[PDB]
Amino acid sequence: VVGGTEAQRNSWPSQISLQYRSGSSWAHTCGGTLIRQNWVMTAAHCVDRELTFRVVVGEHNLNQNDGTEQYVGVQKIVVHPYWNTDDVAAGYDIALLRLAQSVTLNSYVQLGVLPRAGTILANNSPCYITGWGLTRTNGQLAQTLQQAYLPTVDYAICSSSSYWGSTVKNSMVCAGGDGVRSGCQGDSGGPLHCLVNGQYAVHGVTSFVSRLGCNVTRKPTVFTRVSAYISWINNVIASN
Ligand SMILES: [Ca+2]
Repeated sequence: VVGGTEAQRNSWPSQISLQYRSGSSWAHTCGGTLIRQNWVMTAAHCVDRELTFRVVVGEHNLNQNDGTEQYVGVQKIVVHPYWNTDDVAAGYDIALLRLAQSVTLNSYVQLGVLPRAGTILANNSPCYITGWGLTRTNGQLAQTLQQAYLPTVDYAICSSSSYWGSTVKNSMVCAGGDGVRSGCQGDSGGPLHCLVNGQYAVHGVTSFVSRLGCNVTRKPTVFTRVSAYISWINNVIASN
């Protein structure tokens, strides 16, 4: 997250860190959202590589003992069947991870609430992106979980020529684009939390930013629209 602030440790208890094994250690690669005690929602592109993955819930600082973490292996990966890694613009950037164990819920570890199917946010709706992604274009991962206020940019504006044009689909949510705040590499897969009727829900799964840079004016961060995938999510969980 470029232009973020450090999240309070109990603000976003559904955020997870998706990590891969690298040598004798683990490296953060993506975010995700805990949606069942044994299921995480993330981006398909986060699991393109044939890596050993684990999830950390209750994570705040990637580099220090928080005293709240639960570390759990990924047991099964279900990528959306229409995902194509060389066509992120097509959409379908979503995957579910079944965890090896069911995590224990507490103020640091909660299920993310998803929107009702079909819900589309009005332009300029209030949301926060969260994650440990780079803090500057071509920078480094955050140590502490970051949040940034990224209002939505509706489909009509986001798909206009000076924004994303044809690259954005109605199955996506755009947010931000102010040239200051954005997602960045390592935020992928994590939530866009939007406040509606007094409650935050996870309306987005972070999918992509401009190839030119993270915080580029009129290139809002682009998310998979969770509310387009409610049936898909429910079907996967019911069949697994
Ligand atoms: Ca930690």
